[PDB]
Amino acid sequence: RCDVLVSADWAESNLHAPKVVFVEVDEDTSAYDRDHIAGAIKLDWRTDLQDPVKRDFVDAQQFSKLLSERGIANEDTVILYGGNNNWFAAYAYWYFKLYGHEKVKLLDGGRKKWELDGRPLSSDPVSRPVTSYTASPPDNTIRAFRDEVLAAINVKNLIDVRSPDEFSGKILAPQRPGHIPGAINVPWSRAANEDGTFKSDEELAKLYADAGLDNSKETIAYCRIGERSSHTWFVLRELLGHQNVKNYDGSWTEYGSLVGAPIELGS
Repeated sequence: RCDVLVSADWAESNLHAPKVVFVEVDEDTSAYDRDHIAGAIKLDWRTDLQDPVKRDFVDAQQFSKLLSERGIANEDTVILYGGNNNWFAAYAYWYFKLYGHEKVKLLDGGRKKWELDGRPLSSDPVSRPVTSYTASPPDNTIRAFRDEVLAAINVKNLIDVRSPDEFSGKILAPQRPGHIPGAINVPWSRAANEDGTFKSDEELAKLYADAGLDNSKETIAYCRIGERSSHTWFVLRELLGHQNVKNYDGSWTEYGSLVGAPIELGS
């Protein structure tokens, strides 16, 4: 598990280790601007990682430019962590894998566990000398687009990670309500302990088996905009080792607005 996940003790021991860089990823940088893990830098999920105009996230060259400017190199081990339940740090992890970054890990429990453990935080500014990062083209075996999602109904597992009432169609969002036909509902938070850390392999395999994950089928996870489904994608692909898992980043805001798209109601 050390290949994709590191503990808070490991992280605290390796703050200033050679070729290791901590990256805080949240909705805003406002939490990071307050305080952060010593020497960590920041990526703004909204203004750094999304296209400013199109509904997408940055492409290869924009991702390369961003990392180059933040002083991240190809051969760095990247350690991702965040508040809001590590949701955005898992999303960035997914972006890092998409663009072919090999050494990257989630900090287990993210900011929540760091602060529960009472670990030190730095109020100091951080600058890293700019590097030359070069991303690989996207590995779309880990991403799903609308057309393949439509084609995956009754072919692949579809893990809806929204609230039980969004799934059944009782509530639209916080466009059409309901869920993708044949989807199973596993709210993202079932995969997580109170301290923010991921549950064990035993706990997770049972969670998804009970819910009806079919091991004869490949898998797609979805949310509203793919944020909490990143976190589920991480559990399924990186923790449990399922070899064929995609994040449908379009998710319900796209799917629920598609004309003519099949929708199913009820739990």
